[PDB]
Amino acid sequence: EDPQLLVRVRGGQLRGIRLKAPGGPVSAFLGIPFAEPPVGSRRFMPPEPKRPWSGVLDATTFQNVCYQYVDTLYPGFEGTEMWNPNRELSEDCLYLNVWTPYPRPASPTPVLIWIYGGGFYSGAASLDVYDGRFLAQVEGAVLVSMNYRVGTFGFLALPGSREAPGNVGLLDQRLALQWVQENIAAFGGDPMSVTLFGESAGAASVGMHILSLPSRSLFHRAVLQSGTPNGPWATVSAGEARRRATLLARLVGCPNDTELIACLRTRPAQDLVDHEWHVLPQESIFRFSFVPVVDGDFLSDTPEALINTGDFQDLQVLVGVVKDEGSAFLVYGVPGFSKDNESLISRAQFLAGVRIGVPQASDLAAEAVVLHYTDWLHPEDPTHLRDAMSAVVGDHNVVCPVAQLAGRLAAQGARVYAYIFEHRASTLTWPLWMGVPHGYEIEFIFGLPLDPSLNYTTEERIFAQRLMKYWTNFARTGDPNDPRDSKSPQWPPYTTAAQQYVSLNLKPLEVRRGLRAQTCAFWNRFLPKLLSA
Amino acid sequence: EGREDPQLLVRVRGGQLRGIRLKAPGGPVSAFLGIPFAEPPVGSRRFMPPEPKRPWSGVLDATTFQNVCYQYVDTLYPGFEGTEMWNPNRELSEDCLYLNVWTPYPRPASPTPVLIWIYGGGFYSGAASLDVYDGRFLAQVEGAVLVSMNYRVGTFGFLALPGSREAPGNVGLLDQRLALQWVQENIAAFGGDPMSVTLFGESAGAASVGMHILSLPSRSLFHRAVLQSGTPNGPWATVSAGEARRRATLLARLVGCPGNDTELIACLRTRPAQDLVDHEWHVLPQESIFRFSFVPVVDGDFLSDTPEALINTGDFQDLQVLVGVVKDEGSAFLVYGVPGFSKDNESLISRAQFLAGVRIGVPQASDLAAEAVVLHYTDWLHPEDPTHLRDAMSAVVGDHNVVCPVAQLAGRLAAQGARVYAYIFEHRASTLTWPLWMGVPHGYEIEFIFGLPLDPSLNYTTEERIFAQRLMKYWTNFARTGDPNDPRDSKSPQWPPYTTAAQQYVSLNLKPLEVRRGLRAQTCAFWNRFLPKLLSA
Ligand SMILES: Nc1ccc2c(c1)c(-c1ccccc1)[n+](CCCCCCc1cn(CCNc3c4c(nc5ccccc35)CCCC4)nn1)c1cc(N)ccc21
Ligand SMILES: Nc1ccc2c(c1)c(-c1ccccc1)[n+](CCCCCCc1cn(CCNc3c4c(nc5ccccc35)CCCC4)nn1)c1cc(N)ccc21
Repeated sequence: EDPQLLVRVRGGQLRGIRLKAPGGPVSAFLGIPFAEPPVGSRRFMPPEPKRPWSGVLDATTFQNVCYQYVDTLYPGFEGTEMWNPNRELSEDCLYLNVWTPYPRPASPTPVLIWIYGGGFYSGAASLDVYDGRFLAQVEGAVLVSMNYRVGTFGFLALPGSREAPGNVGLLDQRLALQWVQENIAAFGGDPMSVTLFGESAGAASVGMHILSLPSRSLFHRAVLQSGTPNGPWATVSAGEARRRATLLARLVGCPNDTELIACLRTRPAQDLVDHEWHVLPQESIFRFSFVPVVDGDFLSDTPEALINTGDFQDLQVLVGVVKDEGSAFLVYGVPGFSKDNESLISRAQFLAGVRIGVPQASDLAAEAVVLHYTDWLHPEDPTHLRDAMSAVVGDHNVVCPVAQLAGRLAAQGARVYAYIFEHRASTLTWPLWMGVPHGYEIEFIFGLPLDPSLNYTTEERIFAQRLMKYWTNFARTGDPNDPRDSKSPQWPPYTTAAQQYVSLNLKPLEVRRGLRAQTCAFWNRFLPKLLSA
Repeated sequence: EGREDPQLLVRVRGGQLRGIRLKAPGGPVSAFLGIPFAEPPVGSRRFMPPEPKRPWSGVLDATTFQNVCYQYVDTLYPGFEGTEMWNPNRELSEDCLYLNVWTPYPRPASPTPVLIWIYGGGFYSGAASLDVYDGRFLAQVEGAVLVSMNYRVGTFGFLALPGSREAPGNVGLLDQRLALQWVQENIAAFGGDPMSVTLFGESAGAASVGMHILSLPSRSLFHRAVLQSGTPNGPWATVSAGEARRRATLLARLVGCPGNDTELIACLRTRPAQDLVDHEWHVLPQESIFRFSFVPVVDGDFLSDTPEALINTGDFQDLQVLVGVVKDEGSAFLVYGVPGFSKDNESLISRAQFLAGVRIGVPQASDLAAEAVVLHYTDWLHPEDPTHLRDAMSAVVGDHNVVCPVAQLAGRLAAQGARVYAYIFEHRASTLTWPLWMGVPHGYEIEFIFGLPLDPSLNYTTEERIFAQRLMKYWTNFARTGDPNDPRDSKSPQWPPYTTAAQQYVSLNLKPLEVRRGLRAQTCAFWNRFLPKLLSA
């Protein structure tokens, strides 16, 4: 029995497993319960802390993935399957995983806590792209990820009710955060040095933790990759959630809130997932049925209100986007798009595609979008029309909300660093026209190209190393710059005056100004005034 | 008759004229200045359509420019060449309907292509006698017959009670048409070809050329057209019948005229010319720049529908147009109403002065539209930078009034069978007295088209002299053939037609012709396609 793989946490003894990383061994503790399984009468309810256990809990293995929709658009295809559950689905899924160096760190080590994306309807901390072994081995980081409930199970809300208050998936994350505070020292983590990081919905989740006071004493720094609490998709109003929850009930035979919720709780999990999409108010892409709600509790006002009025002086934030935020979403509903062909679209297809990417837009607002995104020298050119449709979706959903947050945090005293990620993986299975799609930086940050068997290029393995350094340096210090590297160029902070950001690609850091400033002026300043009237 | 130059005696429908041998650098030219083409539109004829000049006995002396039509005289900068050069340089009179003819000397043995100039000045000012409109150079160097007319401006030209007998509107355009009919009947006496007549004009002159293109009775009087920095469509060149009624009535009220149209017009008639000029500007509905009180009216007669509708549905297969703009259409308008702007300092404005400037530059915008304008013109990297704000103000005014209205004239005419040629003029005169920040202001290419730099005593650079010769060649090549390109000249780069598919136009500067694509395509899609729709809802 290996003494390095035996840990005593607050609720009992754990046994981890030594994993092999290319440069040496790592200690992994997989599938640690941090909450009472949210099953039966606990469905839709806030999580409760996990009861103590006897003897030694087996923590050598990933545990169930929270019950969620499984993608079937391209069955067998790697570009989609890599996001699909890789363990058994179950409502019994409140488990976290910890990777540490081997042997366990000698002194307290910065902790990085990963929160997965998946539109708040999917994701798992067990996916191959979130593998913590590389960051633990190379940078000596303690890396943590938690499963948290998604779709109806994490976010179905009848706001104001006791038994479905909304946001329980965010409370799952928060409980994992407290678990880290209480237990990470046992693993050689420094609970005084926790950095959240996340992508897509995970990034929005990180942002929500920023904007919720009870979460604020559970971390120091945050990294938001391709997502934000503000923006069109990450939240819904109380009114809208009540509507969706009510409508879902109606669609599954149910039936006051109590009666309604009790009958929802009698329903098989797959019955809820079956009808999950039918509650969206409009035909759309980049919209999700069950997402955090503005409840006046976890979130005391809209993310927009909270970012305009917050005090962020104590905060360090790393934010960024990938080069092609919207391209991969187009094949999930926009007529004319497929991964299997070059998706050259007509102008008609372009206006039509816009009403789906900007579901809330009036005829005028949509016209405004089309006019601002048309290339007036070749208005009919099908490659630009395709690329523009992709940029409409990316800008509206990710880039401009990010610019807005970077914002914003900078204006209210936060230290902010921003990037755009422009390297396309040589191993990528989506077609070339999609460029560098939403989600495709993650493998680089986690250090997957260091696994010689995945055959990334040599250049990409160097690049992954640089990225792991920025992230862990940032975790360590709140500054992504290498504090011993006296040869340039430096990653400067994002400020509202200079709006400086960096491109992460194969070439050395390039400093740029304005994160599509002109385009985001439209989306953040003009579009809202236009929908108003 | 017989002691004077036998080569300066010509007869026209109205009688005998004596003109004058003028000196140009290359040699002599014949000029016939001050030829009456209409009965003086004075007295009971104020606001009425012009009546054809009645024949005279004896030899009319045609050796000097004649009266300028009654108009506002600029005073913002006394003694300053930049404003004075546009001010009247003969006496102000309602009796002002005269035209001018420059021909080679001796007059051409064979019928020569005719160029007809129509001056600009917002429809409230202008004169065919200004130094910058001097025909001698085109006449001498290009062998051109150049004709230019006075037409009535301000109230006298454009004050209208639409539907009435006594003030039908558009009479200043009718003055211009009467001069065109005069060229048809008489220009052969000077050795001009009435079957080869080109109109050309800048600013309001260009809009006038455009109205002639759009008005059927005018279409038989000329044969191509050149519009410099002006269009008949756009926010300033016309007014609805309703709005013209409103302005006439308000001005009537401001000069103490009180209720049908006959009394009202009779009382206006009545008023001293100077009193009308004194109150002209007071009828504008909002605080504004690039708006003028009395302009062509959509009467359902001269203009059968709005210019916008006429260019969308007209057939233009037989038409050849040269159109274009200068680099800085709006800059010189800013000193005439936008707080913060002056000719005597750098005009570095604040962000507040910009939002305030937009409401004046786009007087018709709701709050929403003005916000769109600001958003589209702010540089979001440096949103408070006073140089950019200054230059954006200029661009807003220039884009909205000239560049983008030109941009469709070109597009619509080309979509509908015209042969169109397009230019942006980018050379700043070395002699210019406006400040540097104003760049190449509205009106400042005319000088070069007319060949003024060929006058050695004017202090233009040698390259400017070559430059003017080129432009003159382009313009007269176009008059001559409908094609600015030199047929003979294999070497020199070619000026392609403007098409909807390729949107080609040329830079006119000291460098050889460079072909560019899309005339502010991205920005003009805002003003011509989006702004209107925003202004509805
Ligand atoms: N006929 C039906 C019935 C039910 C559902 C349907 C369709 C669909 C659907 C399938 C194909 C086309 C349109 C719609 N859907 C799917 C719509 C979801 C579309 C989002 C897919 C997407 C695409 N991307 C960008 C590229 N990278 C990723 C992904 C995926 N996940 C992630 C997660 C994190 C980061 C990146 C990433 C998953 C899919 C592929 C690419 N992110 N997310 C359902 C979903 C439900 N929750 C419930 C029911 C149904
Ligand atoms: N207090 C008063 C009283 C009466 C009038 C006043 C002001 C003004 C005014 C003057 C200064 C500032 C604001 C308003 N105005 C306004 C006149 C100013 C508007 C036009 C100025 C302008 C500026 N540009 C651009 C530069 N190039 C030119 C010009 C001018 N003319 C031309 C004509 C053709 C081509 C070019 C060109 C004239 C002046 C300066 C430059 N063109 N025109 C009046 C007008 C009237 N018809 C009657 C009365 C009054």
